[PDB]
Parts: sequence; structure tokens; C-alpha cells
Amino acid sequence: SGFRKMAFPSGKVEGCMVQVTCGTTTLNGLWLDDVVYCPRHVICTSEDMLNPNYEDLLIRKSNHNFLVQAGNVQLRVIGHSMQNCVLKLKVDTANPKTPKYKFVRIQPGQTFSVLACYNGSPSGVYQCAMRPNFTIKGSFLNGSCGSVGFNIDYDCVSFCYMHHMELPTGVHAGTDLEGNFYGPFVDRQTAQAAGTDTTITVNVLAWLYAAVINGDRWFLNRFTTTLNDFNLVAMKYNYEPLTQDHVDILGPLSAQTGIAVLDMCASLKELLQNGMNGRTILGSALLEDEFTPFDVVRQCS
Amino acid sequence: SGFRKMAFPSGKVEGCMVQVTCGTTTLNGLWLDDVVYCPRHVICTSEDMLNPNYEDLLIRKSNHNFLVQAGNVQLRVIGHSMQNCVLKLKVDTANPKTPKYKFVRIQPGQTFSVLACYNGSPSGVYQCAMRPNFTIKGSFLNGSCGSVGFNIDYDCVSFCYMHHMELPTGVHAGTDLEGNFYGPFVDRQTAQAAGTDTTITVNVLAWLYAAVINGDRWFLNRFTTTLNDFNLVAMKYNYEPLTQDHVDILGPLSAQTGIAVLDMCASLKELLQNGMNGRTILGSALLEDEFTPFDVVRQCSGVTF
Ligand SMILES: O=C(Cc1ccc(F)c(Cl)c1)Nc1cncc2ccccc12
Ligand SMILES: O=C(Cc1ccc(F)c(Cl)c1)Nc1cncc2ccccc12
Ligand SMILES: [Cl-]
Repeated sequence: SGFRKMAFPSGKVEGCMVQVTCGTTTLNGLWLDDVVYCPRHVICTSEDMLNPNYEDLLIRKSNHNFLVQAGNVQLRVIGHSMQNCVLKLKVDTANPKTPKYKFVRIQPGQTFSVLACYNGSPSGVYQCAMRPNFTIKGSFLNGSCGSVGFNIDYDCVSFCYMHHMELPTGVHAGTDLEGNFYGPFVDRQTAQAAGTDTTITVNVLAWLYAAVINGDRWFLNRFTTTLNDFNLVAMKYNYEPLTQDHVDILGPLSAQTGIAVLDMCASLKELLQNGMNGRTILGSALLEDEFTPFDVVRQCS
Repeated sequence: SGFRKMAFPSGKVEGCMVQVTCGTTTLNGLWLDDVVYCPRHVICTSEDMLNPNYEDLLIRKSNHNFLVQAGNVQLRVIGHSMQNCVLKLKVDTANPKTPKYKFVRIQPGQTFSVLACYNGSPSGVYQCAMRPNFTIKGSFLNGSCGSVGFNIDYDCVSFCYMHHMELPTGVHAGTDLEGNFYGPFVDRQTAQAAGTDTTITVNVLAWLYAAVINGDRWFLNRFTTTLNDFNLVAMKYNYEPLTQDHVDILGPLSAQTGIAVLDMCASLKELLQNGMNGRTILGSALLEDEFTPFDVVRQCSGVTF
């Protein structure tokens, strides 16, 4: 029993964190096999931040310009290439701590663990979700660039995020491990703004099922709703539309608790209308949207 | 920017998690040097659990009755002893992954990271506070016993908790690494209830400072209060008393944000007597009490491990 925001054990990722220095900039790199991955903006100066030409800047760099440090050992860079917004630094030593890994691109609503690092050293691990506006609400200070988001698949690490920047509102933007940004963001100091954030509806429903599995039932009601009537209501509270895929994904939780998805949807509609009335659900006074249906099944069952 | 419930990196502790099997029971052990620590209830059956004489049960056991598995390698037990509610299994191999460590007993209000394990394999890491009633509001399923709570201080792991049981209300109880239970709990199948919980006041103040550092200032007010007037209000709302030590520990955050501790107490006092009024602090509609002042400084300063 109990329900917590739980991150994956970070050990397999800690053994991959290195420090990458280029000129005056120092950020984090991910050392897998003989390659170190890091945000390409590490090669940027002050004048080359509003409108950098990364192909031009990287052509001017040599392998000896990159200083890679794995613990107290300096790694030798023997090659450099760019894949979208990520810089790949080929090194002369394969990481003996390289786990079984994959690079995966996630969709909004998906959750992942973040290993926040500074100077190639892990300082903390926390849980995030890719927001519907493609930002992540992280906890990052200057120097955190290159910190990675991941999930663990039994023995395998799926790297899904690399931190690149902080938007003016305090939210964070980054890329997958192939350097493709999540969202309409660019790695330039140009005026950028995240789209209006919305609640991940399927995750709220998954969390209401987790609450029922944990014995919280006060919010349940005798009502059901159509998927379309639910979406008309949800949208007015800035909740993401619930698709038929989301209803299907909620199926196992629906079968386990005996509460149909559209029946839980009516419970959620009532909660949006009434609020909590001084009550809590799983120790929370707000509807939590950073637990996917997969997280709930994994943690509860 | 941003504020998250953040656990310490769990790597140093993952290299210590092993699986301990005794008869039909399988739980987790902590392998440090040539010793494996685990809850002593691993030697219990159903009859034993109801009223156990652990000295008598352990005397009947031999080293070969304990099956310790570190990954895919079986470790051979060469000795067994009991220290309070923890069983110590001497093994023939020292853990090459043993970090710099200490066994520390924490106080209520102190926070620590929990590496939840099943079958000697880590499945998740979460941060939590030792409640004033000595329980932890954790997340544990059957098989999680022996999962450990820890803190990291520079390159030193301070082990502060080992999971033993789940109370009828869904909260958890366990011991320090010397087998001494936190709270009035016993490792026996009997009626046990946690005392009424209270809010960790110093932690709420630390979290209000974290909110100010993050730009959330609506709750700040022109007022200040005496420590005695604040404590009288705190007692009334099931909040722990704030000591002069707590005020001193909040000093650096007070200096950083320009808001004196007793000034933040007047804001907390109003928040209790009036509520949030539909507003949130750090995305929360409740006052959060599982961030100590050191956690807040560590996160809003970037300390690494
Ligand atoms: O924002 C930057 C650096 C940066 C600046 C401009 C730019 F266009 C790009 Cl691609 C990157 N990284 C930081 C990351 N996280 C939190 C941060 C808090 C404070 C300061 C910096 C943070
Ligand atoms: O604590 C026990 C076993 C046990 C029972 C009685 C007793 F006195 C002692 Cl010392 C140990 N179990 C469980 C612990 N934590 C989470 C659990 C979730 C689900 C199921 C079982 C869990
Ligand atoms: Cl998880």
C-alpha cells in the first residue's frame, strides 16, 4: 500500500555522467560506449547564442578544444559530430559502466526520471512528465544542461530526454538523445514561449484508479458519461481530450477496480465541478497528472 | 528554477542490494563488506509471526538455511547473528561495490531516500520524511522488506532505515541499521496503530522559503510573531513545536530571502487560520512538510554526489 511519486533507481545512469568543457562553458555529457553526448550549445559563446550557426561553429573546433572529465580522469576526444541539437564526442575509451540502453522518443503525458547533474556529478533524482506543451517542469539550476531523463526496462535504460534550456516561465525544454527537440523550441536565446499547459487527463484517471486500489473511494459516484460529453467538460478546465486509445489503456485498471473508464470519467467531471471540499486523494489536494496508467499498474500491482 | 521532491542518486545503494531467502520467505538484504543485513522476521513462519521468540528461532537455523543472492551469484553464509530486529549474515565475500558508509539514526522530521527493492533488485527511489509519529508514508508492496532509507553526505552513504512492516492504515514502520525500531512498533503480527500524526513545522517553513526562492510570494505578509505565540497557534493545528534550533537552522534561508524566520511564521500562522483561498504554493494546495531546511538549500544551491 501507499502511493508515491517514484523515480527509477539512477545507478545505471550515474555511471554514464561526465563533465564536458568547451572554452568557458561546462555542462554534462552522457558517456555510452566510446561516445559522449551533450547539448550542442556547449560550443556557443555570448555573441553566438541569439543566432548561432552550429555547423560553422563546430567546423572551427578541434578535438582538443573539448575537455571531457569522467570522475578524476580526463577522456581524450578523438572525433566530433553533430546530430540535430546534440553533440557527439567520440572518445578513446569505452565506458566500462555502459548499461544495456536504448534511445527512445516519448510522447506528451509520458513520465521519466531525471538525474540532475552539475559538473558531471549527479546531485538528485526526481520524476517528471513530458507536459502536453512539450516542456518539463523540472528542478534545474545553471550547469544542469546535459542532465538526462530516462526509464528502466528491467535491465535496460531507455534514455528519452537531455536537458538543454530553461524557458522564461521557469519550465524546461530539451531533446531526445538524437538531438530532436520536444516541442517548438530551438537552442537559441530567441524569444520563445511554451504553449498554454493542460492537464494530462489519462494520467489523472490512472491516479484516481491508484487511489481506489489504495482504498480512497469518496470521489466515486453513480454516474457514467459519454466520451464526447466528458471531453466537452474536461476541455473547459484545460484538460487534454481523452481519446479511445486512453480509454483502452485504462482497461486493466478498470477491470481490477470494477469501475468502468466512463464511470471514472464521471467521477473526474464531478471533482472538476466541486473541487475536493477539504478532502485529499492519496495525500494530495490537487488532481495529480504525472503518473501514467503504466506507472500505476507497476507501483500498485 | 523548479522545485521537486528529489531523492539522492541511488547508485551507491543499488550495488549493496541482495536477495535473502529463508525457507519460504524472500526479502531484501543490504550487503556491506562481508555482512548482509536484513529484517530478522525473515526466519519466521505464520505461527512464528504471531508470537515470535527470535533467539529460539535463530538458534535452530544453520548458515546453509539462508540463501543469499547478489545478482546471479549465490553468496555463502559463514555466520549469523542478531542485533535487535536486524539479522546479520556473515558472508565469505566482501562486497566490492561497498561505498563509504555509516549507520545513523535519524530524528522525526528528517528526510531520506528510499530504494524500494523486490527480490534484491531495486525498482524505485523516492524521498520521504520520518513522520513525528515515527512512521513513513512510503510505497511498498509484499517483498519490499529490507528496502533501505539513506542520505548522502559528500561521498558517504548514511543508512538510516530498513523496512520491516506495513501498519493497518497503509503507513510503514521500520528500524535503523542497528535493528532499533523507529516508534512504538514491534516486529510481530499483532494489533499496532500509529499515533495521530502531526505536521513537521520546520520543514513547512523551509518549503515556504523554497517557494520564495522560486518567485512564489503571495503568502508573505508584513507581520512577524513571537516563537511562543506561533507555538500556541501551531499546537492548535497539530503542528510540531518550532524550537530555537529550528529557527537557527532556517537562518541561511532567512538571510537569502530577506524574510526573518518569525516573519515567515506569521505567514504560516495566517495560512493555517485562513487556508490557500484557491491559490497554490509550488504547484501544491497543501503545505508540504517533507523537505528539510538542508534539502531546500541543497536543491536551491546545486550540491552534487
Ligand atoms: O538556460 C540554460 C542555458 C541556455 C541559455 C540559452 C539558450 F538558448 C540555451 Cl539553448 C541554453 N540552461 C539552464 C538549465 N536549467 C536551468 C537553468 C536555470 C538558470 C540558468 C540556466 C539554466
Ligand atoms: O510487513 C509485512 C510482513 C510482516 C507482517 C507482520 C509483521 F509483524 C512483520 Cl514484522 C512483517 N508486509 C508488508 C510490508 N510492507 C508492505 C506490504 C504491502 C503489501 C503486503 C505486505 C506488505
Ligand atoms: Cl516508477
